[PDB]
Order: sequence, then C-alpha cells, then structure tokens
Amino acid sequence: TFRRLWPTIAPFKAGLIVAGVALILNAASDTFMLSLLKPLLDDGFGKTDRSVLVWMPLVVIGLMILRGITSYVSSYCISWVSGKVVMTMRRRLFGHMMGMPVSFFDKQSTGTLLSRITYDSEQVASSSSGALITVVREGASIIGLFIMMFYYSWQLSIILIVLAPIVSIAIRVVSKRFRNISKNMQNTMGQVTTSAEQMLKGHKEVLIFGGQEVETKRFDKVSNRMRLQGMKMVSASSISDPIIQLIASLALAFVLYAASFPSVMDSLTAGTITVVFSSMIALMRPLKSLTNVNAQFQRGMAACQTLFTILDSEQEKDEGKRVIERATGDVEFRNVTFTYPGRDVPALRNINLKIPAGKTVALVGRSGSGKSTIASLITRFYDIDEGEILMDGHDLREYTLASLRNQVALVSQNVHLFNDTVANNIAYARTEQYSREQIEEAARMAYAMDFINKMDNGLDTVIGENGVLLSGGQRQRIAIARALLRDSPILILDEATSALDTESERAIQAALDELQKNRTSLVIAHRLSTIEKADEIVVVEDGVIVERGTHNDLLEHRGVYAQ
Amino acid sequence: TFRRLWPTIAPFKAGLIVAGVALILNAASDTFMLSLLKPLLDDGFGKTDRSVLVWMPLVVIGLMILRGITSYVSSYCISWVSGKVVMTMRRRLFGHMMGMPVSFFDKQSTGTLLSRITYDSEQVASSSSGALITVVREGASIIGLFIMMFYYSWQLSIILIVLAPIVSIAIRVVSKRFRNISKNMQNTMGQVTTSAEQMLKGHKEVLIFGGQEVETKRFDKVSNRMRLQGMKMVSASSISDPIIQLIASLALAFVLYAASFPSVMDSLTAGTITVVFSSMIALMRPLKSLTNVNAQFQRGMAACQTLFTILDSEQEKDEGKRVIERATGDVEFRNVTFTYPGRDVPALRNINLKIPAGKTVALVGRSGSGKSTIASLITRFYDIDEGEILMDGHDLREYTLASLRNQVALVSQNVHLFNDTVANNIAYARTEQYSREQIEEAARMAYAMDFINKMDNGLDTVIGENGVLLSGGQRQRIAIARALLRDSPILILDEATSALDTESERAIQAALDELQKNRTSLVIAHRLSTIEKADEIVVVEDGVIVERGTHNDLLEHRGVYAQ
Repeated sequence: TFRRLWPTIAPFKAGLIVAGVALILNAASDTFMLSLLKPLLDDGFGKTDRSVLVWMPLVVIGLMILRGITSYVSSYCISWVSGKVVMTMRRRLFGHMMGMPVSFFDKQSTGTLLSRITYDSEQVASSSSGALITVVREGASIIGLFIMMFYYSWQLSIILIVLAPIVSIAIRVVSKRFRNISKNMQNTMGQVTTSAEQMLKGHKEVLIFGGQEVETKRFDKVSNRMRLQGMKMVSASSISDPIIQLIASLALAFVLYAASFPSVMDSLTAGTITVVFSSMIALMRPLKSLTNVNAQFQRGMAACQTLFTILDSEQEKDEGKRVIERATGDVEFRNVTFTYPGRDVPALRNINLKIPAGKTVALVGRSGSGKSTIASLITRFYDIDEGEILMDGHDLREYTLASLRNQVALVSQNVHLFNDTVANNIAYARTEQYSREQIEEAARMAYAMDFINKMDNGLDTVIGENGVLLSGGQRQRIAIARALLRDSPILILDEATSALDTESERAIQAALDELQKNRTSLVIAHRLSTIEKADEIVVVEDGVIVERGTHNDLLEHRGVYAQ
Repeated sequence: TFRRLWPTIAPFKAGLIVAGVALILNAASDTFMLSLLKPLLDDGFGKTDRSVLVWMPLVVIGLMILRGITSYVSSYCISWVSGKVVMTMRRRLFGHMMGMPVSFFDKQSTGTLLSRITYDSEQVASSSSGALITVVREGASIIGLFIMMFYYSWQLSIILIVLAPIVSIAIRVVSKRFRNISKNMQNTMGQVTTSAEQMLKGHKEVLIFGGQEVETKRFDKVSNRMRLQGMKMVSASSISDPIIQLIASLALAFVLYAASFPSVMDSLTAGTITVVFSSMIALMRPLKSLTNVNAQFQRGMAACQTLFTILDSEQEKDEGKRVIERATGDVEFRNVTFTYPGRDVPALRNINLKIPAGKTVALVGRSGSGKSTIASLITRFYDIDEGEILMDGHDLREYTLASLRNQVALVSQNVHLFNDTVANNIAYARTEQYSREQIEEAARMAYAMDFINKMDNGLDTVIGENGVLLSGGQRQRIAIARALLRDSPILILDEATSALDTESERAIQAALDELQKNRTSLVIAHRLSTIEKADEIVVVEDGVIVERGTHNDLLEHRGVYAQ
C-alpha cells in the first residue's frame, strides 16, 4: 500500500531528507551529550582538577541548542511533507468523490466521508511520519549510543550488544501478550456498555410498568461487571510495564556483574562506566519506540488502505458522449425498468411515458415508486437497469453526463447554496461568463430582488457558511433565477416547495410560468394547484401509470384529488 | 467540584491510602537508585572494592523489583478506587436518570447521555486519579531527589533549589502561551474543515449544475488553508519543547559553572557529582508533571461538574399521593391546556373530553397537535401545564405516579423489550407477585404461543437485546401479553400505525377485543376499523373537539374516511 503511496510523497523528498538529516543530528546530539560525561568524570572531578569544567557548560548549552534547533527543523520539515502529502491526497479524494456515482454518496457512506477526508488523511500522514521519525531518530540514537559505548568500553559493550536484542525481544513478547489480553476486555466492556444503553432508552415502558427498581438492580449488576472488567484491563496494562522494567534491570545487573571482574575493570575509569550506564538508561526509549514503530506504520498504511479503496472505487460511467445543447425534443420513457440500489425488486416498474415538448406534464407518486425516482432518471442519477430512455432521439446512456445534466435543471428549496458569492451561486460555472448585466437581468426576473437587497450588497454579497442564511423560499427563487439565467431546456419540479410562503409562492409561480411558457417541463407534485394549471397529467404510482389522463379524467377517478 | 465529590470517594479511602504509600515507595526506589550511583563511582570504580560491585547488582534488581511491585500496587489499588467510585457514580446517575421526567430524556439529552454515564464518569475517576498519581508520586520524587542531593552535595543543591522554581515557571509560561496559540489555530482548522464538509454535501447540485471545476478549485483553496493552519499549529506546538529543554539546559550549565569554582563547590567526588546530575536529569519529568497536574485535575472536576448538573437536575414531580388500584372511572378532561415543552405554547387547546367508563372511545389527530400527547396525559409523561384531569374522583396531579401509571397500560409498536427473560419481560415489576402458572396463562391468552413455544425454554427463555429478536408484530404480541397479565384498567392503545399482518394482526385483534371486552380504553387510530368497533368516537384535531359523534356521524364527517 505504501508501495502505491510513495508517488504522492516523492515530489516532496526534500522535506523528508532534511528531516532525516536533522533527526540524525538530534540523535548525535544526544550521543555527544552523553559522551561528554567521561571528559567530566575523568578530567574534572576526576584526575585533572579543572580546565574542563568551564568549556563544558558552554558545550552543554551548545549541544542543547543543537537539539532544539534540529528538533524544530525536523518537526517543521516533516510536518511540511505531511502537509503537502495530506493536502494532495485530500484533494485527490475530493476530485474522485465528486465524480463518483450518486449511489455511493446516497447513504452507501455519507457521514463517514468527511472523516475519510480529514481524519483519515491526517492519520495516514501522521502515522507514517511518526514511523519515520521513530525509525530514523531512534535508530540513529541506538547506533550513536552503541558507537559511544564501543569507543569507550569495548568489554561491557559486547555484553550489551548481546542483551539489547534480548531486551527488545522481551519487550515485544510481553507487550504483545498483555496488549492482546487488554483488547479482549475492551469488547467485554463494550458489551456491558451496550447493555446500559439498552436500559437507558427504555425510560418509557419503565415508568409505565414501575420496573424502575428492577432497572436499578440490573444496572447495578452491569455496572459491577463493567467495573470488574475495567480493573482486569488496567491490571494487565499495568503489569505490562514493571515486567519490562525488570527484564531491563536484569541486563543492568548483568552488566554491573560483568564490570566487577578484574579483567574488565582497570579499564573502566570513573567516567567510562558513567558513560556506559547513561547510554544504557538512554537505550530504553529507542528499543520500545522501534517495537511500536512496526505497528504505527501499519496503522498508517491501513488508513491509507481505506483511502485507496475510496480512491479506486468505480467512478460514474461516462462511456456515452452524445452531446445536446437545447433539447426541444420530447423526453420518451419507453419500456424502462429500474431498481433502487440496495433493493432487489425493481422500484421503478417497466413503464412508458412521453414528455411532450413545451408541456408541463406532471405525475403523483404517493405509493413511493417514481415519487422522486423519475426525476433521477433524466439527470442520469442512479442508472437505468433496463430500457432505453430515448431523450431527443438517443438514449440517456449515449448522452454525455455533463451536457445532459446541463440540459436539465432541478429546482427546490432544499438546494444548498455554495459558499461563493450569491451572484456566482446563481452563475455557478457560469461565472467568469454570463456578464453581471445578465446576472442583474436574472435577479430581476427572479422576483426575489427584495431578499438579496435585504442583506448586504445583493449581487456582491456572499451566502457563505451562514453568510445571510436565505430562507427556503428565497433559496428556491435563487435556484429559479439560476435556471432562467442558464436557459435550461428542461425543468424538473417536486411539489414546488414543502410549504407556501408570503409573496414567495406568488413569485415562484410568476417565475415558473416565465420558465414553463416554453420549456419541456416534466413535473411531480402532490399539491394539485399547478396540476390544475397544467395541460397534461399522468398519475404514476408503484412504478405503474395508475391513470394517464388529464384533469378531467383525473377528476373522473379522483383518488386523492380532494384533500 | 471535588468538594461535593469527596463523599463518594471517602468510603474507599483504604485504596487511596495504599496507593499513596505505594507511590511514595516508588519515588523512594527511584531516589535510592540514583543514591546507589554514588557508591558505585566513589567506592567502586574509584577506590577499587569488588565488594561493592558484587553487592550492587543484587541491589539494583531488588530496587527495580520493589519499583515494579509498588507500581503494580498503585495501579491496582488506585484503579480499585477509581473503579468503585466511577461505578458508584454511574449507578447514582442511572438511579437519578429514571425518575427524571421524560422531558429531559426527550430531545434535551438523547445520545449524549450514553457518554454522560460511561465516558463522563471515567473522565472524572481517571482524571482525578491521574492528578493524584502525579501529585503524590512526582512530589515524592522531587522531595526524594532534593534530599538525596542535599545529603550528598548541599552546595549545588542550594543553586538547584534556587533555579528549579525558575525552570518550573518557565515551563508553565511557555506551555501555556504555546498551547493557547495551538487552540487558536485549532479553531480556524475546524472552521475550515466545516467548509469542505458543506462542499461535499452539495453533490447533487455540483452534478446537475456546474462541472465540478469550481468545486475542485475551491476545495483546493480550502485544503491549502487547512495545510497552512496545520503547519502553523505544529510549528507552535513543537517550539515549546526545544525552549523548555533549553531553559533546563541553562540550569544545567549554571550548575556546572557553579562546580569548578575554587575549592568551595569543588568538594564533590565523582560519585557526588554523578548523583547530583542524575538527580537533576530525573528531576525534569517530575517538574513538568507537577506543572501540568492542574489541567488534568480541572478537566476531571469539570466532567464531574457535568455529572453533578445531571444528578441534581429536578427529578419528576411526584407530590400527588392519591392511590388507585383499579379504575373503572372516566378519565375526565376539562379545559386542560398543556404546551409541548420547548415549543408551541398554544398546544392542546382548552379541551373537554369525558371518556365513559368501560368504553373504547378514540380520536383522530391528523392535524399533528395534541394527538399522541393525550396518551401522555393519562400516563402523565409530559405533565399538564394548566388544567385538571379528573380521574376517578381525583386529579392526576393528586394521584401517585406509580399507581397512575400502574392503572394505565400502553401497547405500541415501539415498546422496548428488557434484556431479561421473556417471562420477566411479561412479569417486569410483577415477577415476585405472579407465578409461572399465571405467566403460562398469560402466554396462552397472548395469542403468541406459536412464537413463544419455539424458543429454548418457553417462559424461561431470553428475549434480550439481539438474541431471539422478536419482530414488531411479536413486540405487539408481547405488549398485549403484558396487558393480558390482568393488571391494567385503562388500556391506552396506540394503533396509530394500524398495520395489518399475516395472522399476527389477526391474533393481536382477537386478544385485543378480548381485553376491550371489559377494559376502559382510549385509542388514536388512523384506520377506521376502530371507529367501526368504537363505542363513542371523539375526533380531535389541533387539540379541539371538532365532533363527538357516533360511527354514523363520523361517516358524515368523512374527511379522509374514503382512505
């Protein structure tokens, strides 16, 4: 997986390499600070009284300033690589998410996608960079400390090069064993927590039947078991560390024993042993850090696995490329059957429906099939499972998605508003074009000039993140202005809005007759005012045209014609 | 506030005291190892004495074993106090989470309460215990190291006590300043991420309109802002540690300079200087932890503030103490007005409704106001804001909550099933009273023995969460089975769903007319079957009694009768 992640980091190798050299300098600063001890213990407080204890305060200051500067440089440069990696991978995810089929964003995975952008890209970068930091810095620290020992005491050093593998393997085995024991108790705690969850929402029907005392007793039992599992988990997690410290103090004891013997001693001056033991104590963090690196890296490359799974998911098909600019031709549904994704049975039953040019054909889908699914078809949302939607002489499959979905224009009060300025929101992808004079014309035609004048500068103002917070009807009129400005050959409507508004229902009606005087207008609605004003009606329920009749026939078979 | 929390922790003072003595022993072990250093250098590798070199490994192992044993004891005993305290506080929360009015659990705290119990009692116990561990252990370590140093070289220890306050205040100031800066950047980072969130949620529009080009470019800009904010955050966070280490090294340099001054200050033998410097280096983490303890403690006593706010919140009023066992009397409504909490002050308009004894009077509330709340009135879920409901010669405000809710029985699709056995799901708060034969007769009359008998042990089987997982129709069956346990004069049938099933609604209605044979009942049914079998139909819309006609009159008041 890292095998495939490298290419997005490679362009930024400069930051990683500077971080690597800076971290090697950091480990060398640690090693030199520790090595500085022998000079002290031997030629200061040791045999030579002084002349080395005024050089040394400044040497220590210099080496700690080097530690600080190299640590800051490492942090900055590796975080800059982490930035220019996440940033890029987040942008690739975003580019792929917007072009991916609507089914994926339709509850296939909806709330987790902001996570999979932000948190998961940051996890990829953070875990991989933590792995690199630990590997490089701690490996440099181990190498530097071992060189420091060898150059100072090659007798004790070999005993250590022998034990440190033993200490490291002991750390790995105990850590794995006891952390594995810990994870079981995590599930055993989750289960009892879910039991309390179960109890909590039973409030109603616990009050009714007076079981509050039985509920308290059962929560007492579950709380006690939660506490016992927590105690076991913490007991294991604790006993983990002292065992490691003891298996390390065993190495300390062996080294000290292997310093008592006459052969080894008589070489270990007062300073040499101090350097060796300080090296030893400083050799505890690196080993543990490596043992944990081999898992940090895998956590990182698992988050990257998730990101890559998202990235390579089948993008919305674009094989068809037939173009269309103005679609005066009728939309012709002919023997088309579609199934909603996640449902085996065809939600949209085999149906034929013609959409006369410049006609406000409408339908009512109370049964739940085709209520808004028909609207999906024209916009080439969830694709056609069967049939040829021969729109203006060709199948929707043949048409290119961009041009097709350009021809149509969905309007509703639920339409979100982009954070860009309101005028551009009306001219989205038409900005940099459709001159602000055209935008003013559209604003006037909108019959919502008043609302955008009500807040800030109208065209210039911005509906950002709660910038002016247009109401539902005002957003509906923004959308209708957008449609008029873009000159959509097709209009698709769902019951106008959810509710009527003051002067906004009238303005919407004015705008939609300005639009529908000359627009192939497929419509759907439950309220039948626009149905009465409509020339042609086709009521369709359960995927089948219950009545393909005009207002006269629809009154002949009322159905829900009366509230 | 810890002041009000102490009563819950006091009865378990034994655990805290053992943890305190164990942690003091732990810090004493740390101190004694650094003290042990001096023998090694002075009387060992200095004046040669193999006796000390062979005496020492036995002491390092002994002291690390003592350090491990005391660490384990501290972890266990302080977790056994954190364990018992957190469990007792969870249990007091839960006990006070049931008698609390349904209003609180209704949309004032729905999902946050899951956290409130578990996570927000742990963030109390764990945080306070972390504060105690740091204070005790690290204060013992500081005292121990300073005693260890004064006993060995008081001259340098004076300088070290002079500066250590300086180092501590430097740590405090830098840590604060820079963590405040980090929080400042965190605010902007979150704000910027929300922008990408709202972009992502606009999928449908960026598809219908536009070509995702403006969306991609604007996400590029927001991602660059995220990257720059992340880099600034990490830069500010990092610079803290190098600066702190540099101040600590200033202290080290000053101590070194103090050494090597003529004769005075240079009375330190190699062992004495090594011990003093080891104490100085091991006195870095205790100082940092003491400085940061108060943040941990305040986080803990803030989670505890939340928990106390929950505990002391007004429990449901139970002032009325009028008892009732069986109530054939009418649930009299007379001009009672009650606003659904938090909205719609004029809800449940002044309404008069006398439900005659031993009837199945019902209502239709499609208007959406005062439809299901009338059921609550009988169950007193959402108390009456103004008016009197004169039940059986006394008001609900006068009746005992338990008895009143004992009189009424609620059957609905959403009836929650207890995690206990099925027998006790139909014996809840009644298990000790009724016998297995009573529950067997209840199972028979339930008209659901087809589903019950198929289980493992019949009555004694388990209908807990998951497990057998009875369906919704079977949920209705079990609710009716409880009603058939013969303790429920008033039967507030929901029947708003009015669903029909395969032999399941058949059995449900069979048993339900068996009940209603001699049950005072109030129902709210969308269907007209109930109206047909209704005794006095009283349709109520928007909290006002539009009509009180019989079945024939309601047929005249057709409304949505045809469907």
